[PDB]
Amino acid sequence: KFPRVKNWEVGSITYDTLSAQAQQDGPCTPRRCLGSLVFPPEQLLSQARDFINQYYSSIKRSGSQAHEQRLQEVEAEVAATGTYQLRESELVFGAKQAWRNAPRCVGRIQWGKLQVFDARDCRSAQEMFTYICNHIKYATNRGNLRSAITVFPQRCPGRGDFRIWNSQLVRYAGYRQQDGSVRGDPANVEITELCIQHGWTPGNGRFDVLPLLLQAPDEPPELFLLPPELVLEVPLEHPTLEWFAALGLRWYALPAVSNMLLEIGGLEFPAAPFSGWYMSTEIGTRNLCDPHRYNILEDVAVCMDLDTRTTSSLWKDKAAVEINVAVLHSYQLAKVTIVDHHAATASFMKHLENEQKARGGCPADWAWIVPPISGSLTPVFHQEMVNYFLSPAFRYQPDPW
Amino acid sequence: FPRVKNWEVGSITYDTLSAQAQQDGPCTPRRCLGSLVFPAPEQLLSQARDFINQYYSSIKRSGSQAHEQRLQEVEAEVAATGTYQLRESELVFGAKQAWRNAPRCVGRIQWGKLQVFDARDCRSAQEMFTYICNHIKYATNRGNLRSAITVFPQRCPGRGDFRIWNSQLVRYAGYRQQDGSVRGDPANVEITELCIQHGWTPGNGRFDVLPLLLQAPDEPPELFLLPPELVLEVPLEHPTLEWFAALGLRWYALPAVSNMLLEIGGLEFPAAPFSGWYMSTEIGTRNLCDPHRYNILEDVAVCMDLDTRTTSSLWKDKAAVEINVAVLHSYQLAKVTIVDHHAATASFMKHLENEQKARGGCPADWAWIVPPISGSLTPVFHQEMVNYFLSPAFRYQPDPW
Ligand code: HEM
Ligand code: HEM
Ligand SMILES: N=C(Nc1cccc(CNCCc2ccc(-c3ccccc3)cc2CN)c1)c1cncs1
Ligand SMILES: N=C(Nc1cccc(CNCCc2ccc(-c3ccccc3)cc2CN)c1)c1cncs1
Ligand SMILES: C[C@H](O)[C@H](O)[C@H]1CNc2nc(N)[nH]c(=O)c2N1
Ligand SMILES: C[C@H](O)[C@H](O)[C@H]1CNc2nc(N)[nH]c(=O)c2N1
Ligand SMILES: [Ca+2]
Ligand SMILES: [Ca+2]
Ligand SMILES: [Cl-]
Ligand SMILES: [Cl-]
Ligand SMILES: [Gd]
Ligand SMILES: [Zn+2]
Repeated sequence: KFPRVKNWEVGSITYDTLSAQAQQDGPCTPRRCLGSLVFPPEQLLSQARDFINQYYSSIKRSGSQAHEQRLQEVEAEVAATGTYQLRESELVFGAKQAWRNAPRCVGRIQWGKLQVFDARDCRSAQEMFTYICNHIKYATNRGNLRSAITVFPQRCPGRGDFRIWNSQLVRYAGYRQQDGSVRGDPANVEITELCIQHGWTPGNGRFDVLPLLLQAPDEPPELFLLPPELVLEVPLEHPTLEWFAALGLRWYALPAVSNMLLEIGGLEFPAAPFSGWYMSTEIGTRNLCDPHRYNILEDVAVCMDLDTRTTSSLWKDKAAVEINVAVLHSYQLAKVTIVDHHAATASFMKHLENEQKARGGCPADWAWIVPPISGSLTPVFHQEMVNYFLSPAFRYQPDPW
Repeated sequence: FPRVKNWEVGSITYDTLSAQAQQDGPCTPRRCLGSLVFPAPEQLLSQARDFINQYYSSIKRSGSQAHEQRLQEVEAEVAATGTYQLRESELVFGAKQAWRNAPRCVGRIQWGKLQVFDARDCRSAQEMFTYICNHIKYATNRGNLRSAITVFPQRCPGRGDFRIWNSQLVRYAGYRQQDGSVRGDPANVEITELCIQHGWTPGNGRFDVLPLLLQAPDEPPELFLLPPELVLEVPLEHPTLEWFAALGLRWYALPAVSNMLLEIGGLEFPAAPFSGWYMSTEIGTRNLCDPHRYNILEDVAVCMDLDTRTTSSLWKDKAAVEINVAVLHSYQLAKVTIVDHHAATASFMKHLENEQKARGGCPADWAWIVPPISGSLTPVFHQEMVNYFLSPAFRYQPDPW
């Protein structure tokens, strides 16, 4: 009943006893596995009680007098108002745990180091924009990136929601044509046409930084431009292919995801943007080489004078590696924090070891932990994993439109 | 029915075929175990009936008098004897269906092209060896590789099974060095020590072809030496790195898995070796660069004058790509069939499309279908997959010792 977990490189065996505490059900059944799919009152009280019990257990104040007082407080608040309020310390712990619980995050070695900005007093999109700019400023830190989350007011009944319509704080526009294709990032064609309708006059470049569509409850969203000095970017060059710089490729320093819902003790924060730093394959492999993203692989291979008319020359593999080399080199030259996929998967193995001792396992999504190049060259390829949902959690949520 | 999305193209299918899954997998709504490597006459009759229905469906004669008579014939034989015999045509169809149903096989575009050798009248380990040698001869075909399976007698009560103890017909010895290390292939250390145990004089090279341990019913295994002219091998060289040839690397032409159980209509064939041809990442990435296999990555990188002290030079990725290049170049030079991971995954995408039309789905294990290098450079990375167990099937089975 406790799954056996084997590492095939070393032969080590562990047992995931944590999977028993999985609060929610995932998409798989004994009949069929859907692990590869991207998108798989008294009720509030039971989740709220569960989280408080987690928190006090985690500070060794379990069952003490402060534990019961907080339990009765949430009872009264929910009866009085329909909801309740986290103490600032509970919010901090709950955000760290939602990161710690994210099965698809290879960066969780860092989970204990997260700057939490409490923006639960926010109202209006103008204040929203100020909190976000402070977050971006703090997290970018002149290239020495620091992990941070900003928590905007929770959802509650009768009232609208706070939403960041952009999937990330920094996104490059994507524009379609009468020739059908996209110039810029195809991933952002939708948010680009939304920003246009809500005021923004569009650029025409391959890396036009999008504005922010920030939404206060019930109010339509307001359009905000980001101070260019706030948005650190890294122009991409290669250490030995001197023509690589002339492709005009660039990427931004700060990955800051703004469209996920943070859930803590049954509360729901539809706007809680978090940022850390990049793993280099996210940029060099997925963002630049995916067929449905910038799709630059063949351009680079033509410049490397590779034989592209036969798959078996491995021209795709060679071009991809050099693009990832360029990313690592360009970020290091610019003194912007970045981690290559070998270092990051090595640290995730350590995190698996630490979590086994900390709580008897660790939820992990193999398909997302294994890097998209050089999979089996990294230790996580050889590591069996168990995926399950724990709360607090980061969850997907529907688009505000 | 599970909705299945391709994220490159945006296309969407529903896997209705999964609803027919017979046997249960390892996953539950509470936890996904999809990344784990190793997860009475009445049941026989329902399995036989289903298989007979499958056969008559395949030849577009469902509900025909021949269909009904054959069901009654199977029913009568099971009632009288507790088991039954396949018709030859059913054996051929069942072996092809078992390949078609194998979720971890990326080469299933070929599933209709399989030479089925019927060895169900085999009576001794010596006759086994003759049947195996003819298989290797046929399938190797002096490098123009042809897919084939040889089906030895089914399991039946009151008699031991036929078994091939070796995991493949052609395997390199793995000599347990006394330093706790291994000379040769570490995957084959167990079968190597059983070969010596049974009287084989061992070599000391890194690419010593193992002898076969063949088991006739109720008989200890017997040792048989493969004729050297029957075992086609490919010396490994690199098209532009001339020193690569001096590594002394080799691999064999013919991948012929011999330790899986073939299951058709509830009958079980514990010895049914099958062979096709290699996808190059199997040799170049896993067999040569896995840390727990030949583990040549660092040595090749040093010969390439790469900086092996920092991960961020991507020296592992660069050496791995050249080793895969050497494998593809060397097999092409030797005129031995091989497919690269780009072509194989593209053909697997056509197979998924064929199977969606033909059967409404296709069982597929994403973790095994995505190649171990350049995963997201291949189209299967972006394809959601549904994993489930259909029959006929190739199954893992316990080792005979
Ligand atoms: C600090 C260094 C970090 C690194 C190197 C890192 C790395 C990654 C990577 C490579 C992914 C896969 C993303 C994709 O493929 O689209 C991911 C996913 C994720 N990360 Fe981390 N991350 C870091 C920090 C954080 C932080 C601070 C949080 C939240 C507080 C976080 C929460 C998540 C979540 C929830 C996902 C899942 C997203 C999804 O399911 O789509 N990560 N991370
Ligand atoms: C025709 C060329 C073929 C190619 C290129 C191919 C490719 C592959 C590859 C690359 C794997 C993964 C192996 C590993 O990583 O250990 C695999 C697995 C598998 N193949 Fe194919 N294959 C071919 C033909 C066949 C044939 C003829 C059969 C049987 C009649 C077959 C049945 C299977 C099965 C059952 C597995 C699963 C093995 C396991 O779970 O350990 N394949 N195939
Ligand atoms: N290091 C980081 N990375 C990272 C972590 C979590 C989430 C993300 C962003 N995840 C993108 C998921 C995604 C990718 C492509 C497409 C897409 C859609 C249409 C066409 C083509 C592609 C859609 C989605 C969302 N479904 C990045 C960090 C971000 N914050 C702190 S650390
Ligand atoms: N193209 C082909 N390929 C292929 C298909 C199916 C199975 C295989 C062999 N799969 C080996 C799985 C494996 C890998 C490593 C280790 C191991 C064990 C201990 C130490 C180190 C490694 C053990 C196993 C088997 N459990 C190859 C073909 C084979 N027939 C026709 S086509
Ligand atoms: C279909 C498949 O689940 C999809 O391509 C996944 C696979 N693994 C991934 N892994 C990461 N880290 N990020 C991703 O977006 C994906 N995409
Ligand atoms: C732990 C993990 O399941 C294991 O390393 C798997 C992953 N995917 C694989 N894929 C293939 N084709 N072959 C393998 O042996 C494996 N091994
Ligand atoms: Ca037009
Ligand atoms: Ca008969
Ligand atoms: Cl990104
Ligand atoms: Cl192999
Ligand atoms: Gd040369
Ligand atoms: Zn599953």
